[PDB]
Amino acid sequence: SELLVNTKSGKVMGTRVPVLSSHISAFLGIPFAEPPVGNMRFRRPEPKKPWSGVWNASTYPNNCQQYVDEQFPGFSGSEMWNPNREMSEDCLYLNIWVPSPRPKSTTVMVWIYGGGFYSGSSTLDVYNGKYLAYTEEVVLVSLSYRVGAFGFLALHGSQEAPGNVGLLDQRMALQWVHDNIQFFGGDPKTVTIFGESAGGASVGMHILSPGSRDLFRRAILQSGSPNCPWASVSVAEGRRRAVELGRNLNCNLNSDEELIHCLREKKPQELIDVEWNVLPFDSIFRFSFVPVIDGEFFPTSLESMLNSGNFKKTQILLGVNKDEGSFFLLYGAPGFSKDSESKISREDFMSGVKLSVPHANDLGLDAVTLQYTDWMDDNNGIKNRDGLDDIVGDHNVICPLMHFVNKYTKFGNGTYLYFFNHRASNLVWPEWMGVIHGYEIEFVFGLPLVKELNYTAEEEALSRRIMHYWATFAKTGNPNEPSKWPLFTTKEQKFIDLNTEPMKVHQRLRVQMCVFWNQFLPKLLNAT
Amino acid sequence: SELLVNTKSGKVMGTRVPVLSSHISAFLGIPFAEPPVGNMRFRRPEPKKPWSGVWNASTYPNNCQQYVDEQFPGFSGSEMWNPNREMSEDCLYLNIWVPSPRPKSTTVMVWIYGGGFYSGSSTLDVYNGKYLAYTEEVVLVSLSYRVGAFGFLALHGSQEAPGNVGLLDQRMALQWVHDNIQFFGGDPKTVTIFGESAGGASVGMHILSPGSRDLFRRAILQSGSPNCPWASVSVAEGRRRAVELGRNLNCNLNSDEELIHCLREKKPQELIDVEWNVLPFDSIFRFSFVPVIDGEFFPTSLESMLNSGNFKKTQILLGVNKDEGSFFLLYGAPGFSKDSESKISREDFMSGVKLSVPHANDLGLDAVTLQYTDWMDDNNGIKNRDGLDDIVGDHNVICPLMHFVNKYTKFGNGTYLYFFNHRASNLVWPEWMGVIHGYEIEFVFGLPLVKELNYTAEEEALSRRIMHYWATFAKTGNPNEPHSQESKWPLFTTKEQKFIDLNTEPMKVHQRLRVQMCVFWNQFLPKLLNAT
Ligand SMILES: *[C@@H]1O[C@H](CO)[C@@H](O)[C@H](O)[C@H]1NC(C)=O
Ligand SMILES: *[C@@H]1O[C@H](CO)[C@@H](O)[C@H](O)[C@H]1NC(C)=O
Ligand SMILES: *[C@@H]1O[C@H](CO)[C@@H](O)[C@H](O)[C@H]1NC(C)=O
Ligand SMILES: *[C@@H]1O[C@H](CO)[C@@H](O)[C@H](O)[C@H]1NC(C)=O
Ligand SMILES: *[C@](C)(O)CCC[N+](C)(C)C
Ligand SMILES: *[C@](C)(O)CCC[N+](C)(C)C
Ligand SMILES: CC(=O)CCC[N+](C)(C)C
Ligand SMILES: CC(=O)CCC[N+](C)(C)C
Ligand SMILES: [Cl-]
Ligand SMILES: [Cl-]
Ligand SMILES: [Cl-]
Ligand SMILES: [Cl-]
Repeated sequence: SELLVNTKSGKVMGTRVPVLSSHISAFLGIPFAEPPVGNMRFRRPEPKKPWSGVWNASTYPNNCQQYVDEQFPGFSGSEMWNPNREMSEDCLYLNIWVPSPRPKSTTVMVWIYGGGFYSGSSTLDVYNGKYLAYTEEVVLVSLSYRVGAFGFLALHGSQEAPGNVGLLDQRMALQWVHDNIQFFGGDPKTVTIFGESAGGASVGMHILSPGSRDLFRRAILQSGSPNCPWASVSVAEGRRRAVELGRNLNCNLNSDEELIHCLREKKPQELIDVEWNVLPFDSIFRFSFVPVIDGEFFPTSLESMLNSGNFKKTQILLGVNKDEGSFFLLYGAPGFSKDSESKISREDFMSGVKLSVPHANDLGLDAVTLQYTDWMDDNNGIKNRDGLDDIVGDHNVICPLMHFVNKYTKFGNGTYLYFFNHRASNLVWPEWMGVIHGYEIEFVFGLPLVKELNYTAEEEALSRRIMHYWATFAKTGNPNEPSKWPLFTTKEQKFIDLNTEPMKVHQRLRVQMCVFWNQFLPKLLNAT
Repeated sequence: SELLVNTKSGKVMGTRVPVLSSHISAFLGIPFAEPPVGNMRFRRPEPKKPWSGVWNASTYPNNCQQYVDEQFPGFSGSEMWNPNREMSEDCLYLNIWVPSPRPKSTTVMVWIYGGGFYSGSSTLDVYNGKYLAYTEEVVLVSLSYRVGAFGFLALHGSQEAPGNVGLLDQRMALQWVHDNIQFFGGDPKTVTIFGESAGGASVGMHILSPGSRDLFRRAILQSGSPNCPWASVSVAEGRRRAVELGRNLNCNLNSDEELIHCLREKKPQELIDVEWNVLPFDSIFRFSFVPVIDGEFFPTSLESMLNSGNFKKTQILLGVNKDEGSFFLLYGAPGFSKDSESKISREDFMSGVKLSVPHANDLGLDAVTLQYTDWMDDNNGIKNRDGLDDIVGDHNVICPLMHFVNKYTKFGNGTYLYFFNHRASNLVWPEWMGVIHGYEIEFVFGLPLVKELNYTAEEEALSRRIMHYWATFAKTGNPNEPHSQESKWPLFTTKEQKFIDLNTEPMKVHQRLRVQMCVFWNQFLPKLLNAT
């Protein structure tokens, strides 16, 4: 049947789904690994053992155990990111949307959710893959992976909790696509992995990791890169946090086995409740359990790998949004509120930069401050707000990504950069937040194409050209079909704006600030 | 007889000089100290001892021994600053212009020339005081002082070459004005001291030094302040340079006595020839022999003195010109030329910053570079040229002056700040140099009032209001004339920090003169350089 597919691990029965007055095939909750429960917690994923009979792939799977945001109960702005189904450690599944009739050897796109490595689900409404698969006629896959301690507790040396298992889960899902996508009409030789935030950082890390390189063809990174300051920690820092987690839960800390056995006896919510207690400083845009530079998944430091060109050489398409920092300021910085313009006093501004650059010394903080303060009008609350907004976005997303784009381009086979700066007309967040981190996703997934969501006609057209840029890129390595999106080159360094107005080409995206963040500040903190 | 005056040191005979269809009395070349020659070299000045008969004061005196600029032979733009009289170690004299008929007890203004403490003359044509004294009816005095090694060689400890003697020469001329100016019609209780560049730093130094404070009423500083990076050195650096001068002349360096004795046997031109070799690094806007923080003329560090209010509290009027650094870039920075647009390559831009901030470590250099570089267009020759111009101007003159003004105002009794940004219609220097360091002086001294000089009608008016501002300030401590119709020059307050532009257009009030860059130079950079 069109809905009955035999994979290498067993049979799966999909379901016919409606989409824009038509239909496509959907296979939800297909297991790609053995449930990482009990003694398998913190351990590398194990391939899913074959099963007899037909697997019911008609409904979404459980979401992985994670911290749940309850800042604004009932508010769709924050809740659209929360797990929309039962949470469970048995959460390693993937979803597939296939156009009907089933194509032959068509392009495949694999989505990797973000969420700072401490959260995220493959089942969110905004990640619904039916519109993109249909409109662009590609086989769209969305995977899952352990987040939080469950996926990144790192005790280098141990094989029970080596760290990076969340990334290894992602790899096993890609390995599964490599071996079974052909049975759903997909071409395993033309797979594009794409993700946002932590998902973008993940895509980037797979580009770097030798063990992942052969599992995909091209990549798309949205508002995230492997070198982001929050995306990874050293084995030493990973160990300290892991040990501090045990301490918080009164664990025997005599050895790794004792520490691990203790942590494995605790219930999921017990770990999550103290998850944030292991951070070394008071800060924002910083997460407890993230990937570790182990010398295994990551041969050597990310920078040395980027300078030597030790990574997959292919085509990449990446970009950022206009206001990457607002979301995190709102949750952890004084003076910010969801129900006000949020004019930031000078005192709160100071507090904010400290929170934004926890690792910096006083001289470093003075540098950031001077770099972002207009001394002809320092008591302007709006400028202090926008300034803090830029500080968080530039340091955590934009500049780290530009550093990545410039390094990759020297060895890559084609780079396409974008600057998404369109403010959705039906946004539920306040205006001061601007073009928020993660809100280009709804456009990438074609949400504007559904009338009921009340988007403007201009936004629908915008979403359509964005999906076509992504799809066309996925299948050829060029977002343009034979206004052309120019190729980012080391010399001209061009990029385009992504909004409802006719395309505009620019050069050197926020080069001034990024010179500060990528060269001066690092040098300053190293010398002092 | 207007021209015949008897001072505490003897009689003097002035001369009647014409001025704008009228006339005034001029007393030129009056001695105020003993010739600091022979064994006097490097030593503190000594009061001129009484003389008999009438001293002929109808001609300008000699200029002090100094380096002479021969970069552009025949070029007026540079030569107008060179000595226009014979040089000699016997140069401690002063000139005086007195309105005619002789006033009874009027306002006095004393001019202190600049020149980096290594040059300068009281006799230059641009300092001719007849126009100002005549138009504003004030008694105008022009003093002189030893420059270069002769006036600032410092070997702390010794009493033969203690340092700051050039500053002491200035003080002695002030002591003379205090004791004798009343005989020329001026009020010794109402003396304003004003100077440009090094002259400006000097005025600021007298405001600070306890030994100078009671010798004047108010002060005007033009493009210069005591805290400028080039205006002084530590006793240690002073000794280093002093010893380095001897080494450059095969002098016996076994002791101060022998070192000094050796340097005193040398001809003037001999010291001058190697003057520049004693500098720490290759640089621009840096001079070999300047005032030293000795603990005597200067009780403690200039900064601690400014923070504690340890200085004369009165009214001050100061400011800067739009393009303070162009003059120095032209002379010592690669890529600059008098006969070209001077578009600076990135390579030369880098070299210039190294030159402009010679005391900075690699980190400090990157900081400066980043602060003045538009990374969206880094190869723009013009932006690179102007960027260097701003770097040199902000670091050496503007920001140090803003630091001074903000600290002084916390204790002062009245601050007036200006921003001179008028490019004279008859400038001989190239367009890229803009409003040059020192070119506000011609307006201050009324040169625009003489037709043959070809200044525009609007420049004459500008000169007249500037002279009136200076004089009125000298007389009352406020450049504004009460209940007058003209726009008012507002006071500079720690809170509003107001200042006016000084040009041919109607007055404009602004606030926080170059705060952005000055916060960088006065707060951030020092912290960075202090780190390690
Ligand atoms: C698969 O599961 C869905 C939801 O639980 C159920 O409606 C459906 O009948 C199941 N498949 C069959 C027909 O066995
Ligand atoms: C990609 O590689 C091919 C051959 O390997 C080369 O012909 C092409 O120019 C490259 N494209 C870019 C823009 O690097
Ligand atoms: C003073 O010097 C001037 C200039 O040389 C001269 O004209 C005048 O006669 C001199 N006075 C006397 C009598 O010495
Ligand atoms: C200057 O001092 C006098 C006398 O104490 C005082 O009345 C006046 O307000 C002061 N003016 C300023 C501007 O400080
Ligand atoms: C990124 C750090 O992974 C943050 C992603 C945040 N959401 C809210 C868009 C999921
Ligand atoms: C100041 C450093 O003393 C420079 C004065 C230079 N002139 C050319 C205006 C005399
Ligand atoms: C955007 C987020 O929900 C940040 C996480 C908030 N806590 C630190 C309070 C858990
Ligand atoms: C500011 C000056 O004109 C510098 C004097 C010239 N040398 C350094 C070459 C002697
Ligand atoms: Cl629908
Ligand atoms: Cl639920
Ligand atoms: Cl290239
Ligand atoms: Cl300042």
